[PDB]
Amino acid sequence: TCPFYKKIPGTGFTVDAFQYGVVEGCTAYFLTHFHSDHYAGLSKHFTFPVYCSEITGNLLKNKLHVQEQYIHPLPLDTECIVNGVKVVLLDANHCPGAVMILFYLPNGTVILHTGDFRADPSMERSLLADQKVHMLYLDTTYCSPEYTFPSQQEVIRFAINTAFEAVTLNPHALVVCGTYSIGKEKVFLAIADVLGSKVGMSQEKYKTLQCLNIPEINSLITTDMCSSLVHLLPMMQINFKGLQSHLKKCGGKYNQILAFRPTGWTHSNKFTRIADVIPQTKGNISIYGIPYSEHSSYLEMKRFVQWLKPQKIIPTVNVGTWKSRSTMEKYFREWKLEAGY
Ligand code: NI
Repeated sequence: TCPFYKKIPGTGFTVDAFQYGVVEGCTAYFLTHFHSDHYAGLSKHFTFPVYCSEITGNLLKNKLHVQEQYIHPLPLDTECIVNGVKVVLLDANHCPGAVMILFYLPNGTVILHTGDFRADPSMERSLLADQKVHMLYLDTTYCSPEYTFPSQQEVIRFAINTAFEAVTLNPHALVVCGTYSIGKEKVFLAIADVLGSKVGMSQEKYKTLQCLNIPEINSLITTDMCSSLVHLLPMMQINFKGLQSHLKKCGGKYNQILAFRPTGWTHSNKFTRIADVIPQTKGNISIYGIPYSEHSSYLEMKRFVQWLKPQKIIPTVNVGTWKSRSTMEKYFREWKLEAGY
């Protein structure tokens, strides 16, 4: 049964609620983004209207085979009427095609559902600037002050400079980047661009990337592994055993691996600056864990909320334990007392 924080009151709508069977009273199912914890339950046998971005709808049709007649893609930043209710989709600054959803209820209440997001000051000049929001359904993934990480731009600077130095020292070094979902494509695209290479990958991953409307993508990626010196592998293979096995398959073209694991936060964040990050090394293999986040840091989240000044907050992440719930509720009250709303 569907939990309350996935239901939009005063509508027939649910958000990211596909694993509960037929939800009683639901006339339209919204999907914020194409990550498995959110789409869990969708398939070619789904027969209710799904509302989403264009990029998400490309993924639903090509990867999950949802039939076209049930996919309802909406343009961003545009007022649309769904089953008698005005909605807007906004860029979530998460993975490709990820949105926040503004619902203008028939009684005058305005609700923002962030989906998954990485809050940014640029959101203060979107269509959110124009009216009051009563209720916020918030991605609380990193809602605690220990969760610090650098900007995406600092992290990409570190990756490009590290890869360019290693390969210029040793033109027979291969770069490998780990992946297990969409998101974080800048990591492997920025490294391949500094090296003058395409990114090489499996047919299944190439298919996924071809759904993402990235400009000039045919110029940047390939299934021809032999022609590429930046390879994408599943995240599970980014370890000394998996990388040794891969290097064997490359037929003596390469004699060293430099590998990247874009994690979110790890506790090595609490002590060390990005500048000071070092790899784990074994022989001719080195592995870097880089803190590339597609979720808000604590400070980014707190700024967004203190700007928006909602009347009520409903967390959508970390909701399963009483300790987590109590921690989050204490920060929400602090924020509100400090800002005065
Ligand atoms: Ni996500």
